[PDB]
Amino acid sequence: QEGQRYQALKAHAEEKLQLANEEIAQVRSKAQAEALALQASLRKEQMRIQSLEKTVEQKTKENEELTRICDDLISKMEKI
Amino acid sequence: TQEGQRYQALKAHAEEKLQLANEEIAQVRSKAQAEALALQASLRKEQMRIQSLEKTVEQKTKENEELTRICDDLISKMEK
Repeated sequence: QEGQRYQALKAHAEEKLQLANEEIAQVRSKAQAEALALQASLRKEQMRIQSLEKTVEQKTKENEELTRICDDLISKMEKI
Repeated sequence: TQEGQRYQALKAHAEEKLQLANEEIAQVRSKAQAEALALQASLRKEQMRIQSLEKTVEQKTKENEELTRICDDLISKMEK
């Protein structure tokens, strides 16, 4: 019959489709996972960036303050 | 035959469904890898700027170290 051909093929077509849907789920999942991982690593790096920038601002402040204090000391020693 | 028309329409439905599934898979992998490599580019950028900032931090740490040192010297001379 044509019934025969069509069914015998129907089994296999069905298998291929279910396989395809499993892989759809796989790839959706994996994609979200990578998105999360990468966004996290990223904003953590940005966090270290702003941290280091502030450590720099503060190092700078520390050296104008050191200069202020020792130059004040020196100025006062000169008026003795 | 018309039974052939029916089986043609049926099979067309099965393989169009399959086509759409594989298209979904393709789309997801495409989008995912695209965004992934953009984000990894960004990560790269940030890690190298981090390295630079670390350099500046060490540099200023040393400078302040020196200023502090010689100030402490002047002081210690003026103590006794």
